[PDB]
Amino acid sequence: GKALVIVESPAKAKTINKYLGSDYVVKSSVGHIRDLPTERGALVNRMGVDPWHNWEAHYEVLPGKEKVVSELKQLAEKADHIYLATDLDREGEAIAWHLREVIGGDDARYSRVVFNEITKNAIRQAFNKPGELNIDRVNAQQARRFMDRVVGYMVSPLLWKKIARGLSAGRVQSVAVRLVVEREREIKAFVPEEFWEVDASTTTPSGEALALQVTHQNDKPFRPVNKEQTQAAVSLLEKARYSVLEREDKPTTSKPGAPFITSTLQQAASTRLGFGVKKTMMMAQRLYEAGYITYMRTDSTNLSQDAVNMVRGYISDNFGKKYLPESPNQYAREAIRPSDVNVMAESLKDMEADAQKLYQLIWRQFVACQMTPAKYDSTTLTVGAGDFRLKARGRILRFDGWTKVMPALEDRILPAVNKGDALTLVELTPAQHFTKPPARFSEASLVKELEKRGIGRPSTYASIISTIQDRGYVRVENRRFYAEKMGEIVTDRLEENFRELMNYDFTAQMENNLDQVANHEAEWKAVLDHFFSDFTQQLDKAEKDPEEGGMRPNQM
Repeated sequence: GKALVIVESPAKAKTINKYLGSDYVVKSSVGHIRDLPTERGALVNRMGVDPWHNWEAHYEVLPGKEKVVSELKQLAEKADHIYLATDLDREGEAIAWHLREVIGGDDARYSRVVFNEITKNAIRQAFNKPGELNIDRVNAQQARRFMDRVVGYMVSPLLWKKIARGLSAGRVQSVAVRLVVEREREIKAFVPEEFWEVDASTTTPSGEALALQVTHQNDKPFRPVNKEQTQAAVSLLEKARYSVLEREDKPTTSKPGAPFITSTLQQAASTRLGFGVKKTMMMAQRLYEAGYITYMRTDSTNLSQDAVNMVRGYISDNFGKKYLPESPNQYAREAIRPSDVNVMAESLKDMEADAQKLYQLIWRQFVACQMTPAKYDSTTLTVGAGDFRLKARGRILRFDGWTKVMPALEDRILPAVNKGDALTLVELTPAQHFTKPPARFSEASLVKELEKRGIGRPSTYASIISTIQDRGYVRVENRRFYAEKMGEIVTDRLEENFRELMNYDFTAQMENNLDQVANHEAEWKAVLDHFFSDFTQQLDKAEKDPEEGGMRPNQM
C-alpha cells in the first residue's frame, strides 16, 4: 500500500529517491508518455488538433512507451496514492496531466508536488503539503502547443509551394529570425563617418605622467571630422598653457549582480565561459536533476529565507564581517542558485569539467549577490589649455567587497594634482576613428533582446535560438549572428502576408494571453479561436496569387 511517485527521468528518480522513505516507490516515466503525433481531414490527422471542431485533440502514446504505461498502471494498482512529481513549469504540469489521463482512476488518487530543487528539505516540504493538478496551467501549455502546431503545419506547406520545399515556419521562430534580418539590413545600409580624437601626454609639477583627452573647444564638444581640422587643433594645443581647472574626488561603489535567472545565466555563460545556450541549458538540467542547483527555468530573482541564511553564514565564515551587508539583499519562484552553498564545483560527482564550470559561475554569482559593494575612490581631472578643455578619469580600489569571490584581477590611477597646478605638455597624439554600425547579435545579446521584447520565455529561449539556426535562416560565425539569404526571403514574405504574426508587440501579447489562461483570466479555447481567426485571415489571403495580394513567389 505504498505511495507511487512519478518523475520524468531516471536521473531525477535516482536523486529524489534519496529523500523519500520506504513508503514511497519512485518510478521514471522515461520521458513524455503521451503527446501530439510526431485535404482538411488529413491536415487534422497530421496535426493531432482540430481547429474546426473546437480544438479536439488526438494524443498518442509515444513510440516504445506502451510498456511504460503498462508498468505504471500495475504499480498504480498497488499504490494507495499517486504523486506526480514532474518539473514545476507548465510543460511539467501537462506531463503530469498526461500521466494521470493514461494511468486512470479517480482524480482523488492523484496529487501534484512542486519543488524548486531536489534536496532533503525541499522534498520533505513538497510531500508534506502536496497540491492538486492545475488544469489552467495545463490548458495554457496546450494552447501554446496547439498554436505552435497550427503555425508550423499550416504555414510551412505554403512556404513549400511559394518559396522552396523543406522550409519550416514557427510562431516565435519566425519573429526571432526577423530580429536578425533587420539587424543585417541595418548593418548593410550603414554609412560610417570619420571623426578624430586628440590625446595629450603631460607631466605634473612633481614630474608624474598624466594622460588627457581633449573634450571641448570654445565650450563645445571637440570632434574634428578630417585631418585638416585635427591638425589646426593640434597646432593650437601645442602652444597652449595647461592648468588643472578642477579636481573632483568622490567615493563610488560597484554592486554585485542579481542571482541568475534563465536569461541571464545564458548570457553570462556565453560571454564569460564561451558556452552556447543549448550547452548551458543541457548542463544546467543535469546539475538540477542531480540535486546541485535550483530549477533552471525561471524568471524570478527571488531567494528563499533559508538560502539567504545559508549564504550569509558562508560569507561570514569564509570572508568576514566587512563582506556581509547589514541585511540581506533582496532582488525580487526562485533564482538559479546552488542547492547547498557548502558544495564546491570541485566536489561535484559525475559532472563533466564544463558542467563544473557552469556550477562555479552560478555559485560565485549567488555568493556575490549577498556580499557588500566594492568601494572606490574616483577622480576626475578637468584641465584647461587655451580655449580647450581636457579630461582624465581614474579610480583606486579601497575595498573589494563582492569582487573578492571573483577571480583575482587594472583601473587607471591618476597622479596627485591640485586645482590650479600647471601641467607641461610632452606629446600630442591625434587618432582617426570611424562611426560604427549597430553591433551584430551574439547569442548573449539575442537572448537579451528576446527577453527585452517579451517574446522569449524561460522554457523557450534556448529552443528559439537553436531552431532558427538549424532551419537555415541565420548562422553564427565568429560568435555573431548573420542572416542567411533564405532568412531574408522568408522574413520578407511573412512580413508582407502575415503582418500580425510577425509583429513584435502582438507576439509579446500572445505570451501575455497564455499567462492569462494559466491564471484563469482567459479561457484556452477562446484564446485559440481568436488566434485562429486572425491566423486564417492572414493564410487565406497569402495563398492567393500575388496579383490579388497573395504571397510573392521566390523567383526573379
